[PDB]
This record gives sequence, structure tokens and C-alpha cells, in this order.
Amino acid sequence: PEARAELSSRLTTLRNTLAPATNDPRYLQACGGEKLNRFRDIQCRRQTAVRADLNANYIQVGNTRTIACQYPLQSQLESHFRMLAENRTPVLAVLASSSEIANQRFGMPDYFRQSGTYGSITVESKMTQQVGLGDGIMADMYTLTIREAGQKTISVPVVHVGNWPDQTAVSSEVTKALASLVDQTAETKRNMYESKGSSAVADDSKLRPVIHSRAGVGRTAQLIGAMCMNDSRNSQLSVEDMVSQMRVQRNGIMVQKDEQLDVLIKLAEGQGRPLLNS
Repeated sequence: PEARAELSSRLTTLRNTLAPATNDPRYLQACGGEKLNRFRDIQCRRQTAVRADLNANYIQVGNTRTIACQYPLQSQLESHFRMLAENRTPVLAVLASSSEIANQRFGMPDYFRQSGTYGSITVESKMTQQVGLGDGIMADMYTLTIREAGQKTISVPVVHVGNWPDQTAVSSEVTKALASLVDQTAETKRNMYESKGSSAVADDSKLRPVIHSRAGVGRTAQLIGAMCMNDSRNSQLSVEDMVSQMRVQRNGIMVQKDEQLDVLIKLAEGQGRPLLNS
């Protein structure tokens, strides 16, 4: 608890440092009245913004590269599909529940479980498998095929965790299981691009996991820290570096609740990974 006590003081000073001021030059700003941010206080670092009209961030913790973003507002589903397709997305992991998506006061379009046209893009959706992850959590798998005229059709694998509640932490075991299922999905898809000579394969602002929830700072950040602890390449990287990297690169809220951080602390503990630096 002492080590845990010190990890929290350090992470809590950083949250306060990073709190967005009014017209903060560190955070990406809304343009010309179109709304950017689904929650006015969950801002996007401008230095790592993926595009100018999405609250979306390139993240890199250690060697593990991903894109973390909020749930697109309606205004944004054409750009959100544009980003999915230009990234040659190897896997989209969607962590907002069906209840959340279904409740229309929440403004969460059900963009991937049905077909649609969104400006010049047309997307087709198809349910393929349903994997159980443990403790009752379930992933339903979809394939989104994204087509826009005069452009190369792209197809994205979707893992949707249908029943993970906002503000909660699923267990170490559902997390471990989830992180593996999203990395393996990513891998089959990346190996498909590589057998075809994709130029995306060279480029390291492409072929990144896109993970989001609602705000994309809680359930999104707990999955991301477990994907990062799963790469042998991220040896000795403490939990304090990992959360600090996530927060300097998107916003200081990443790993929002203390229950989500404790799941990352027990996964650390079991690998014999450090909490604190030095």
C-alpha cells in the first residue's frame, strides 16, 4: 500500500498538471462551431492528434503502438471511417456496451453493427464470431467493409465487448483474455497486408489498433495497458511510465478510476513488473 500510495501521488499531480485550460494550446480545439469533444473536459493532446476534426490520439507506450479515441459523434462518422481505412486498421476494439449504444440520449451512433452511407463512404457490416472471455463478458465480432468511390476498399475486424459497464474495471482474467484476443485479431489482419505487400506495413503511423469506449479514457486505457504488458519488448517498463505515457499523449484522465489502475497493478505484480520508477 505504500508503493501504491506513492504511485497515486505521482499520478494525481500529473492529472492536475494536464487539466485543460480554456483555449489550452496543448489540446486540439473545436473548429468553427462544429462540436469536437463529446465531453468538454475530456480533451485531445494536439501534438499527437490523428486528425483535426476527431478527438483521437496516436498512443505509444514502450514499443506498443495503438490509436485511442472517443466514441464518434454523428457529425464525425465520415472522418472516423476515413481514419479507419487509411490506417489499414488491423482491429477496431469497441468497449462501449449495447445499453449505452442503445440509449439515444447518449448520442452514440451504432455505426458498426449495421450498414450505412456517411457522406461518400458506404459501409457494410457482417457478424462473424462470438467469443466468451470469462465472468460473463462476451465479444461479438463483425467485419466492416468500407468503400468510397475511387478508393481501395478496406475491411476492418471489430471486437465489440458488449457488456463492460462504464466506470468499471473487468477482472485481470477477462483483461488478459481480451488483450490476447485483440492482439491475435490484429496479427491475422496485419499478416494479410504483409502477404500482399502493403506499403502500410512500413509506415508506423498505420496498422495501429484503434481502441475506444465512450470517452476513451477508462475501459480504453485499461485494455491499452494490458496490450502494452503483453509485448516482451516492453521489458521493465514500470506501471508509472505506462500511465504517464498514456496521459502525456491523450489527456490526464486515461485510467480514470482507481479500480481500472488496480487491475493494471495486479497484472504488473504477476509479471514481477515495477510500479514506480527508480
